[PDB]
Parts: sequence; structure tokens; C-alpha cells
Amino acid sequence: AEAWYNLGNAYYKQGDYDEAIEYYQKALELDPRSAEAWYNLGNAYYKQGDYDEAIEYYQKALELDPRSAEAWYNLGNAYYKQGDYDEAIEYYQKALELDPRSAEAWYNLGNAYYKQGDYDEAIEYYQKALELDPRSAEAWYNLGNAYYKQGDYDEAIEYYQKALELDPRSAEAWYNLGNAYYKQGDYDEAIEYYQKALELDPRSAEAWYNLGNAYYKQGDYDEAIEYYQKALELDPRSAEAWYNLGNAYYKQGDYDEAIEYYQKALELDPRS
Ligand SMILES: [Ba+2]
Ligand SMILES: [Ba+2]
Ligand SMILES: [Ba+2]
Ligand SMILES: [Ba+2]
Ligand SMILES: [Ba+2]
Ligand SMILES: [Ba+2]
Ligand SMILES: [Ba+2]
Ligand SMILES: [Ba+2]
Repeated sequence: AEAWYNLGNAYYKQGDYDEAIEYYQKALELDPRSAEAWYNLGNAYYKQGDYDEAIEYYQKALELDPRSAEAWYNLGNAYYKQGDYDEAIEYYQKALELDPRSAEAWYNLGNAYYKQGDYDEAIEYYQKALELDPRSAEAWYNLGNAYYKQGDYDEAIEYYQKALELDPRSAEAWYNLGNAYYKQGDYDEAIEYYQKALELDPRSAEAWYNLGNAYYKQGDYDEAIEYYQKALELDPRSAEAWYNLGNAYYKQGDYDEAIEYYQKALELDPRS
């Protein structure tokens, strides 16, 4: 039994999974006992692209080893992709109840809790990432993200300034940081953080939209109408954006051309 396992493992180490899974099944023909192999068989399906396949083989590991923390975590993950967070949130804590020392799991727990519409709770968990280390750069975002989600902008704008300290390179953050000044009502403060986002990703159509929206508040339809087109050649599919263009040319005093754009918007969603 021993060898059939170590073999399947090296095929796991070449990205060969329906290949590995043959040999893992054969370890588990000889010895169904070793709940290492039951673990890994599920991990060669968490690869080969098979998730409620993986679960069954994790539960059969968690039969024979009921405090395999590593098996709780990845069973949690395997419902998290399938996308059922009732279940993941649970199995992720059955993981932490054993290993409360897991800025991995404590991160992955706020990613489950983030889709319960549930941000007041989901933030407790992210701050259990802060404690272990500030090393995990992604998660600095998802904090401020969840503060942005509760209309709680002043706070959000702090945690992207920490996000961007760490990776100045992420235009995701740059974008969202310019959005928290779009609500919290500080606009040419927003523009210049949308500009620092396009610098990094110029085919971001929504940077062009919400930067071009930010001049629209401050009256400046000279320059707002510019960016609204920069947006629309990069996505002609928008309804309330050919709309927002025509609303902008309506103020330029300019009805002849401002009408054509509303009809553009009316081809696509006529209902509204
Ligand atoms: Ba195949
Ligand atoms: Ba498949
Ligand atoms: Ba299913
Ligand atoms: Ba299925
Ligand atoms: Ba253990
Ligand atoms: Ba203010
Ligand atoms: Ba101004
Ligand atoms: Ba100002």
C-alpha cells in the first residue's frame, strides 16, 4: 500500500491528477485505513476540477482522522468555490477551533462571511489577519472593501492607504480609493486617485466612467464628456452611460447632439 501512495504523490507534483487519482485509489484498495491518501485523493479532485467529488473523499479522511485541521480547511474551501457559505463558514471554524493560528483560514473565513451580505461580522475575521502579520497584501483591500460596503468610507480610505503602501501597483485599490472619495463627497480628491489607477490599467472602462462622473459633479462637462466617450469606445454596451453622456451634453446647452445619445441608450434598454 505504502508505495502506491508516494507514487500518486509525485504525479500530483507534475500537475497530473486523474493520473495521480488512479494510484491513490490503489493505495486505498490495499489499505483504506491511511487517511493521508483519502485526504490527497480529494486534493487531486480539488485540482482535476471536481469539487463535490473532493468533499466525499475529505469526509472519509475526517472519518478516520476527525481532527485533521488541514482537511476541515480544504473541505471548507471546496464548498466556498461551489459557493455555499452556510457550510464553508461552519467547516472553516471546525478548522480554527483546532488551529486558531491561521491568518490563511481567518482570511478565508471573511471571504465566506463577505457573501452573507454580512460585513459587520466579516471584518472581525479580517482583523484576525492583521494580528498574525501585515504580509498578506491582498487582505488589506478586502478590509477597506467591507468598510466601503457599510457606507463606512472614512475608515475604508485608511485601509487602502495601507493596501497601496504595500502594493502601489494594484489599480484595483487605486480605483476603489477614488470611489470612497466619491461618496464621502471629496471629488477632485477622487479624480486624482482614478488617474493613479488608469496609469496602471488604461483599458479599465469604469475608471474612465467614474473619473468622467467626478468632473460631472463639479459642473465641468468640457472634460467629463471627453472621458465618457473614452469609456464608450471601450464598451459601447452601456445604457445609463450613453445616458450620462447625453445628460452631460444637455448641460453644454447642446440638444441637437444630446438627443442622439439618449436614443443610443434607448436602443439597448428601451424599458427604462
Ligand atoms: Ba482530462
Ligand atoms: Ba473535470
Ligand atoms: Ba453540488
Ligand atoms: Ba457534480
Ligand atoms: Ba491534527
Ligand atoms: Ba468632507
Ligand atoms: Ba474643483
Ligand atoms: Ba478641493
